[PDB]
Amino acid sequence: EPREEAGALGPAWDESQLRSYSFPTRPIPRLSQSDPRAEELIENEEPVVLTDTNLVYPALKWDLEYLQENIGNGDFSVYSASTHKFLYYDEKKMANFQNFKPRSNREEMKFHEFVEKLQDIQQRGGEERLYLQQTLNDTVGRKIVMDFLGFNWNWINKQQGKRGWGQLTSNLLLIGMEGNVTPAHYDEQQNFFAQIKGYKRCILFPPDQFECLYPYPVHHPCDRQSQVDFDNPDYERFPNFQNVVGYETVVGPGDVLYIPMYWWHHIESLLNGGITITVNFWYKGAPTPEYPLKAHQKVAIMRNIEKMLGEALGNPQEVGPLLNTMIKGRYN
Amino acid sequence: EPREEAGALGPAWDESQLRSYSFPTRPIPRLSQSDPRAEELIENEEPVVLTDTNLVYPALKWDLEYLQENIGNGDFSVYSASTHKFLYYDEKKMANFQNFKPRSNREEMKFHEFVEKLQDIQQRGGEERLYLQQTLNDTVGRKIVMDFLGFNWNWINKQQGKRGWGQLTSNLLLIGMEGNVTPAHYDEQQNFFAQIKGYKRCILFPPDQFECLYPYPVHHPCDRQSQVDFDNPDYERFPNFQNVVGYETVVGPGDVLYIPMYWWHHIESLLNGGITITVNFWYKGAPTPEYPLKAHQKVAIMRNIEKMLGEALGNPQEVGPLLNTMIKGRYN
Ligand SMILES: O=C(O)CCC(=O)C(=O)O
Ligand SMILES: O=C(O)CCC(=O)C(=O)O
Ligand SMILES: [Fe+2]
Ligand SMILES: [Fe+2]
Repeated sequence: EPREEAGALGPAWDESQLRSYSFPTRPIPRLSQSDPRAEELIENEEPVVLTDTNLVYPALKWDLEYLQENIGNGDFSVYSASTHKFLYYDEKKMANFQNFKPRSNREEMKFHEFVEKLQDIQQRGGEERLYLQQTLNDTVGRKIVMDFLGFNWNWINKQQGKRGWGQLTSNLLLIGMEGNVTPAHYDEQQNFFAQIKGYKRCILFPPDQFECLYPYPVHHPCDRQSQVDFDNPDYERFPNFQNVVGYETVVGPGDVLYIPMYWWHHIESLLNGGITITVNFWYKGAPTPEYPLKAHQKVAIMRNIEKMLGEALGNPQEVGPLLNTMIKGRYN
Repeated sequence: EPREEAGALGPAWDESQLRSYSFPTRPIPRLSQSDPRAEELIENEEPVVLTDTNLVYPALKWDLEYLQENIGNGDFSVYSASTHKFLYYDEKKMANFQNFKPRSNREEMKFHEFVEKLQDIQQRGGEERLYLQQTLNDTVGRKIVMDFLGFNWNWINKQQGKRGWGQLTSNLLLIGMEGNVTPAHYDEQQNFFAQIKGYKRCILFPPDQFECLYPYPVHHPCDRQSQVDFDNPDYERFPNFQNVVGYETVVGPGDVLYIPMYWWHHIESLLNGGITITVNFWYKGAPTPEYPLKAHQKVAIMRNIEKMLGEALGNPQEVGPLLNTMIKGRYN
């Protein structure tokens, strides 16, 4: 049930802003950072929303105006799409699937250019949608650097330490239009997801739901993304999608979602909620050291078998046929 | 068409002695050892019957009486079976498939004991069948050693040399009753198959017919044997068996069949042809050094993936499910 905003400013959102899907979900716990339960959750690689880390306290004031004035003159990656769905794809892998035709394009531009584009679409009542997604780097301005420095490094570093995680690989800045969706996928890094402006509905599925989510082949540009269209699931190709069960939540300014490595996540900017801003924190996972193996370990194994076959056969497209030959009449 | 025996002793066999199966076959070439064509065949790992190598010239006189008198007092492995089919199984792997119940048993005995058993069955009109299969070793007697030494090492060593093969790992002595069958399987060694007494129908299928022959899982005791019952093929489980095509031949005393590594072979002692004697020569293949990959290389790859998964998951029985999870909805 939607939380009330302090000061009797009313419900932060309502049901009508949520997209409707075919599967049930349970709530992800929202807890204080001081609550031992949060600590058990993270320890065990289960999601949790922290409500009070102050992780990006200084970024709460960010909006387009402030960012345009201060984020520098560096290039920003902007995806454009004709649907609300921004399926991620890896350009490096595009050669090996000539028949893949992306639904969204990436364009490099200056922050002011992005803002202007956002302005033009609004005014022209256009249907185009944009999603800025760009790693924060040295080109940003002084004030931003001040802000960034003002993040609660104290708290997150301890987190990195307690969990034996690896280094911070990056912080992605995501600014998106209301209604935008990042379709379900998994990332090979641990992620603290810091919501700053707007609200994002986050739907997660644990690693052991691999059978239900049908990730594209490792060598395909959509490696790590599910093949199922959540808007119109095709149960013939993907029958187990009828057994999927999610953990969901809505994060707002100030909240931090722990999205544990290998957990599937689907992320949507609320309908009619205005733009959203988020900053994630991606850490390399801890080192691979016991049976029984954990789901994510099995996932690792499967990935590796695909990669090995790819290399050994000399053509990733040969991977499927070999696997089929391997199991039909033998293991299926 | 059956060859005529020298001296107008008539046809060495006839069609009625051949078991009938569902698939077509073509003849394997019979050539003289001096014929360059044989040499191209072996070079290219394709079967050929050599008619004049004199490889086991001294063994041609062997029969049960001579062997009993001279083969020593060592133990001999004897398989017993209630069907004409002697499916091979690897006792080391029996633990991991508690539900496998072998159709034939192995019994260790003295050659004279084997002979006696053969005598008792005959006299008692029994239906039991035996197949002696035992590697030739030091315990054999003087005369046998003389014979063995009299093999055409000159010729076979050159063969080993020309093909860069590895060492002779062994020579199996196979003595079997008329009608006995070794069901189709593949061996990971190069094999010169030297027929000595009786006739054996040999049906071979090249490595690229893997999809048609459905080998048991690598960790199963029947690893390397086809799962299809050639006598009553189950096309629902094994639909591609309807596309299988063999190379066949009948070897007799003096002939040598080159059964190249990874080639499937099915071997049968002619109905009503009396006992058979054969000696094989197994060499480790040459070393693994280019695309496109050869069929047998793909077979190697598949074997290895199965072995790796086995070890990595800690339970071979977990191998199938993982593979199924890997491909369904993804590669199939
Ligand atoms: O917020 C989004 O739209 C995507 C974020 C995401 O997928 C991630 O941080 O892994
Ligand atoms: O002759 C037989 O029955 C079996 C021989 C065989 O399978 C082999 O030498 O690989
Ligand atoms: Fe992600
Ligand atoms: Fe064999």
